[PDB]
Amino acid sequence: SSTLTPMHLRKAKLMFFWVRYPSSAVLKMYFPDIKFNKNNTAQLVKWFSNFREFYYIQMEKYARQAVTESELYRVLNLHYNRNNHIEVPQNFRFVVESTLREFFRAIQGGKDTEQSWKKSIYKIISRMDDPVPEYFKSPNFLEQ
DNA sequence: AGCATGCCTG
DNA sequence: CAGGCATGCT
Repeated sequence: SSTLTPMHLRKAKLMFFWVRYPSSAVLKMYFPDIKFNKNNTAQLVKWFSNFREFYYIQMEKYARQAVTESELYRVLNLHYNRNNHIEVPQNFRFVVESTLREFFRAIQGGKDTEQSWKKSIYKIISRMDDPVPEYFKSPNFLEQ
């Protein structure tokens, strides 16, 4: 297969539970069924850029509504795991907290007025990827 | 140019 | 999510 099928995406979204900034080097490894090339690679990578934005958009929101002043998972889980195909790995539940803690810190400190202030947060989150489970390489995984 | 990042759009 | 565009390095 040379093209990313709609399952490849359903799959990619799941991986996001373990990795926010996967290296293209690693992405390939988890898609042995795909013969990459400038395009599909660019595309797969774009997917994650997209997964990240939605994610941070959600983080900054919850963080802000909180400052002023859970089910937020329904949101995140709906977005990346629509049919609850797998169980949300605990690491993810911690990455989330880490992320929310950072935004809350930044916002509450008004340090959110500076341009590209989210950047700091990003560098921090980028070191939190975890190794994506081995069975994600399994041809049989894509099925189910 | 030719491929990668990133922001931001619809 | 895919398109566009501005950008930065080669």
